Amino acid sequence: RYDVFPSFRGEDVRDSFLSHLLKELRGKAITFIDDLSAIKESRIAIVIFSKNYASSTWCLNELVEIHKCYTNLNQMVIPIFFHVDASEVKKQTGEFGKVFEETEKQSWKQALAAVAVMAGYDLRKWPSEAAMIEELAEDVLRKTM
Amino acid sequence: GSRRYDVFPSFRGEDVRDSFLSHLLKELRGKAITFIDDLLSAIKESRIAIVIFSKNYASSTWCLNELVEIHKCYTNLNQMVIPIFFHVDASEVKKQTGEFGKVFEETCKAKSEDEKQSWKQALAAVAVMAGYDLRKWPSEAAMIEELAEDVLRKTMTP
Repeated sequence: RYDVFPSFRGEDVRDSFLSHLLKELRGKAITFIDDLSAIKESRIAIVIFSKNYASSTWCLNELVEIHKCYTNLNQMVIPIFFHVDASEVKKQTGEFGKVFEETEKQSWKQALAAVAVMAGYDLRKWPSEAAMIEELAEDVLRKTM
Repeated sequence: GSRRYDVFPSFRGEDVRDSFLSHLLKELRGKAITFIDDLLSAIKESRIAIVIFSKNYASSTWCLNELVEIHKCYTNLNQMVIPIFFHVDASEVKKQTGEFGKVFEETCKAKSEDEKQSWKQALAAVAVMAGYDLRKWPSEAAMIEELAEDVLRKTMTP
């Protein structure tokens, strides 16, 4: 059905980083969902790890479902690391750890560890949000044909 | 036909060999990542180029010719290039401005305008690629660890 499923905490990214990503995707004719069982129906899951991704249960459970569609459906998963250390996502250490379960639990740690290591986009390695989002759209678009 | 080296380090010794480069190479060794010991013919023989931009990278035509060649292999042989910005800022390398631009400009005075255009194109193309700016990492150690894991994954590419 869909080209992309986005998993993100709205408070961190919806009005800003996400709007730019979705605009670039749209302009490349990438398909997604305009606001949980839709994940199955999506070829690519773009996961936006932000500072408060670890505070939402809907986020984490969305991620577990994304992880299941990786292992069972060969859903491709692209993690974005948005002002968030990727090692802290993988190891639930530091700031991101603290937020993690101030908030089952082991299925979560398994998803975070699994997706954190995949080929992704670390804003800290990129000159700008605009350029990173550009590369991400071309990677999704050639990942979709 | 397999490539002889995982990594080709392109760097300015005077800046980095005794310090930052020795730590990065130890980390690479520790993950069984191969690299040449020190020349442009080796470059095409490497899966990954790590370009360490430092203050005096700009002052060495051997580095800049290395960079032109890395660029050629990036577009022609699908070579992966990782830039590192070691106490230079990326846009100064990308645009040849400020400190870095000044050293670069001093270097070009006795050189082909043509060569110079090559150097500018390589600098601009590599400087915008995703990479490791030390300003954006907690420490050299932390950055080198992330870079080495990155390089290791990239050796899983077919």
